[PDB]
Amino acid sequence: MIKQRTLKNIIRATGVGLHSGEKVYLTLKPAPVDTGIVFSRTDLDPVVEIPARAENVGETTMSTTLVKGDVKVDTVEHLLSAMAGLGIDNAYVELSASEVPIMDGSAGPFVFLIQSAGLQEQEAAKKFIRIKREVSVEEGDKRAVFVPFDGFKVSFEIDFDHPVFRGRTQQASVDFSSTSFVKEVSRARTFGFMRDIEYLRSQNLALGGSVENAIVVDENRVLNEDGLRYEDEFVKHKILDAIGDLYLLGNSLIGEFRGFKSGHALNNQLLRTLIADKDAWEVVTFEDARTAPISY
Ligand SMILES: Nc1ccc(C#CC#Cc2ccc(C(=O)N[C@H](C(=O)NO)[C@@H](O)c3ccc(O)cc3)cc2)cc1
Ligand SMILES: [Zn+2]
Ligand SMILES: [Zn+2]
Repeated sequence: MIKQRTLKNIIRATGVGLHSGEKVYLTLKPAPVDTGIVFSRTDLDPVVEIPARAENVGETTMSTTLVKGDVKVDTVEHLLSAMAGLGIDNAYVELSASEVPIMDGSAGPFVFLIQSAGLQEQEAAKKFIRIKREVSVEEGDKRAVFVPFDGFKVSFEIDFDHPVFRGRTQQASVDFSSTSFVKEVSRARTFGFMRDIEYLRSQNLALGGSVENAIVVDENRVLNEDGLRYEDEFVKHKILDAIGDLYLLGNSLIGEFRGFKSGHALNNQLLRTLIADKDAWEVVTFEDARTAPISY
């Protein structure tokens, strides 16, 4: 059977929150079968735990934020993308502050941490959510869709008209049958438009942002001197973001996500909308890994 996966060892890193600029200690720990990913604010007394599930996502302008009462864990999407990409079912994530460290702006550092902790197979069948019927949500010209697919595929299109984006692909469709999440998706850095980052900074936000953790573009050019890690790094980061947000379903997906100018809010709306309709999905396991449309 395809087994559930956790970490072999506890592993740690430090960084700063992108939004808050606050130094934060991060700890990844093994967890028992059927735990899922659970965040813990260990700085608080008592310690507050928030399961990484769609229903616990709050309403914020930027990034995916988990909430329980007045307690938050901000910017969970890149770490969760790495967890999803490596097929980690169960883990505890301890944080000393209200935001996951931004690291280099990609999922790469979290992939590195997870790999370094080691991968531990557990004695229980891994559960998958299979999309049975197409479900969609929209807001203006933004659209997010789950489509049935015998495998795992993430497609995304952005639609920027600014000169800096002219001629760029702005679209990608990744079938993970033949694409490596680690090598071809995980290192895509977050990005922002200079005018928008200026606005955030004027409000004392984006305090942790720097040339070391984000690609900055103005209307006409990429400002980062070194260029891009992938030729289509921008849309690849949107795909990274979607994979992280989708992991709030609590299980790996058998299906396709299609995003059109979508973001964290719409991604979460899609999850809640899918979850509510039991005719549109089912939970499956694989007693024979060879008969599975995916592999970790
Ligand atoms: N010297 C110096 C140099 C640089 C800086 C800086 C900075 C910064 C920044 C920043 C802020 C917010 C985002 C952001 O939310 N990006 C989206 C994202 O990846 N979410 O996970 C992403 O999905 C997104 C969402 C909307 C959009 O229009 C573009 C990208 C990213 C980056 C300060 C000083
Ligand atoms: Zn423009
Ligand atoms: Zn992102």
